[PDB]
Amino acid sequence: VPNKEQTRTVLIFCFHLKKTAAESHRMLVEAFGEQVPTVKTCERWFQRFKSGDFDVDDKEHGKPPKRYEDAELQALLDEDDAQTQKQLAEQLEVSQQAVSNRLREMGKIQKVGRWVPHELNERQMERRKNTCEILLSRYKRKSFLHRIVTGDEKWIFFVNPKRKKSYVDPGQPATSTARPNRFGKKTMLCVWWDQSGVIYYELLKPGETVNAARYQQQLINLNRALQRKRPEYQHRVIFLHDNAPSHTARAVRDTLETLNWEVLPHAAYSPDLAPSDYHLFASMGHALAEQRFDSYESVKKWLDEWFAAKDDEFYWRGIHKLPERWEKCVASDGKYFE
Amino acid sequence: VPNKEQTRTVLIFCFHLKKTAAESHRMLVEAFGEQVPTVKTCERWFQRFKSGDFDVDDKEHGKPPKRYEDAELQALLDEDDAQTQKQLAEQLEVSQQAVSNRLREMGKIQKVGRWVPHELNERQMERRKNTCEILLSRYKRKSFLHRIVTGDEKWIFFVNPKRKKSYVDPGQPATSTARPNRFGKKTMLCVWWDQSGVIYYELLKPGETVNAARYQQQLINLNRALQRKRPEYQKRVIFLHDNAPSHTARAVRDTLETLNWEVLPHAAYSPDLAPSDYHLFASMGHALAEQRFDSYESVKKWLDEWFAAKDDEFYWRGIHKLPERWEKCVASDGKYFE
DNA sequence: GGTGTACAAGTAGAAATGTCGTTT
DNA sequence: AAACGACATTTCATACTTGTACACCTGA
DNA sequence: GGTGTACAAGTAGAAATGTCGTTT
DNA sequence: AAACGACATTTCATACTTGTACACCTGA
DNA sequence: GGTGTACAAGTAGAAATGTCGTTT
DNA sequence: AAACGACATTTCATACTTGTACACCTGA
Ligand SMILES: [Mn+2]
Repeated sequence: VPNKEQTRTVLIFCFHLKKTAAESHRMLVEAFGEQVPTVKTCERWFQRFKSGDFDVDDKEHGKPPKRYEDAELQALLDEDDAQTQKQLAEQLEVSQQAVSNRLREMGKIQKVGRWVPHELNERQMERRKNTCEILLSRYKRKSFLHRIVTGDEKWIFFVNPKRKKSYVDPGQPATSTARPNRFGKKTMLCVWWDQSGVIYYELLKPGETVNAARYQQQLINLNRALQRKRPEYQHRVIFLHDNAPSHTARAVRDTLETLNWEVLPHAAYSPDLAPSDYHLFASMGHALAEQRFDSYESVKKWLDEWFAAKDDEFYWRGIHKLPERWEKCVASDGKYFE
Repeated sequence: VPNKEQTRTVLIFCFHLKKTAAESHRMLVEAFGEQVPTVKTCERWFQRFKSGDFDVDDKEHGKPPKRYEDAELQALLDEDDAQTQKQLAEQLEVSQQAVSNRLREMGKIQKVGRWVPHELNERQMERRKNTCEILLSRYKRKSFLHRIVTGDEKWIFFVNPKRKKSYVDPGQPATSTARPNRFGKKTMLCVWWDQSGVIYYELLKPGETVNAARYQQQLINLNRALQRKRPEYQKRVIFLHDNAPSHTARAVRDTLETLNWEVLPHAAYSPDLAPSDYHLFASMGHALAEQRFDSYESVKKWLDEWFAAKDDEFYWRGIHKLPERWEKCVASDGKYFE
């Protein structure tokens, strides 16, 4: 019993025995029986053998012509990056499943885009670009991160749920989780740190506020802590903090200039330029997930142990990111680079 | 110039030509040089050939043993539906990447869990069960949804941006979307409806509260418009609304009383049980995406086009889902059903 | 609810053959 | 007998169709 | 900033097949 | 020469391993 | 975040006397 | 002494009006 590939094989053999198409065909018919290609099909193959080959495959058969070739659909994404298949479909005369396939065929894949801090304003942009521009220049004259003490303030929710993902067979419930309350128990952490470590931090008790007055207390307390912790700030201290309604007030301005600290220029709506946000907290967020301290002091034991178990260089890295981190902001002409 | 399979193909041929084993090797040598398998394999082949040769394949050869039974990685999931490969791997005593593949080798895929309105108390769970049980029971006796009228308030943020997702080559960047302001401008929509459509609705001026006293005023105005829009009730309106502290006041309960409306019992923390929520706003939830509202007059404008644009089918359907919900709520024991 | 995607199955052009009369 | 030349036939990966499964969103 | 999943390339047992001396 | 039978040797789809690239979260 | 209803705990009358007149 | 009426003065007893705390909407 034979096959149309195996058949071709035999004929390669029958050929290499110096045998004619005819005396080859009648072999086949006697070995296998009457259902076996035509003499004409043997003669056919013979001609191909005298050129020489293993015709492992047929050459590609006939096929429908493409209704839209690649470079066309590619030009649609070049217009607008993120349209839906249903929707490039309409522009291409073709169905949806149709579009899915070629997208799969091309190198393409869908990814969920990034969240950006806030909708920036054409001024607000020139304003960032500049600060970045200025600070960066002033950097290269003489590095000053070595001096720089920075700080911010972030909420610590008491329970931090996040949706659980389950490995299950298609069409089954994946493990579901109950919503986090928006108006739930939460403290408020404010921490100041420098390139070496964490200098001093307060944990404002549940339902707590930071007012022009409050901040000064902290500021002065920070310095109190600073004296003994960084033994000898020869080199004047450089203070980087967000333009909160509180920090921006004239009351505090006075309390700052009297400590004589330098305030580093800062841009509105720019947490992506502020070490505490994009590096220190960013770490913490991973570390806080699925966690729930039920007591205010459990938060403190956690914070205390967290900072203590942090590496030393981890902070350095954070702070030292700043320069090229600006070089980026300016390369965007005051955009959010991501 | 053969391989080991074209080799069985020639020996299947030479077999039928009544050539002996050692006979076909002589031919095999002169056709394809001294480059082929040994006599011994021909002999071997030939015994197979004598009683159903049918080499469909090399019959499966050796392999390393498995380390964990498929069904043993399974028992891990029966414990925790939602683990990470790294984490299973560990208990399996084996590599993440290893586990990665037994997951596609078995059926399993990964899906995100539901978010669920509340961590439900042992009691609150049966508070629900009952109320469902209860309503579902009178429904069994005779449908009464024909005269059930319901409402609930819900927020309409002025800007609501969705995170945009995009088709791009691997490692290329997505599209980025500017975060929503946690607390921008928002109007607060109070709406009431029955199986025939929206009865009445008000759109509260941004930052507008709804207090025991203000609610009554609405209720009344609702009823005022009810005798007009539904003259049917001149010839018992079942009111379905949530245990809101505003809707729950001594004053309101006593106001409602002398309107002579029956208030359907409605279990606390049960928004999946109240049509307004799971059906009306849910329809809205979608058609609000990417939308912007420059002024409060647009939101009026936008509300009407929508409300009037939906056919009675849509509403009737929404209310008529109630029984199959209660049916569910009951044999879930009051747990938010899937 | 409402949407978006990708599998599942269908329904349409050259090569590889087949048929048949012609050439050696 | 052997091979060819010029038709018609049959073969099958392809480019698309519709139908629809089912992940995930949506109101809380 | 940290973590989680899949693609890539590499490294470890019985069938297929080989070598040789026996048996007809 | 043809075949076997017994003992040694080569072969390959397998089941894991390192490497990884990369989509995403993370912080406002 | 909003709000409202129950049960505080704290800051606002109607009976206790207290001090006078009296007169005999 | 001994009465007993006016009416200031000093408690005890309810009608207040903030106050704490728990409930239910909900959702960075
Ligand atoms: Mn801040």
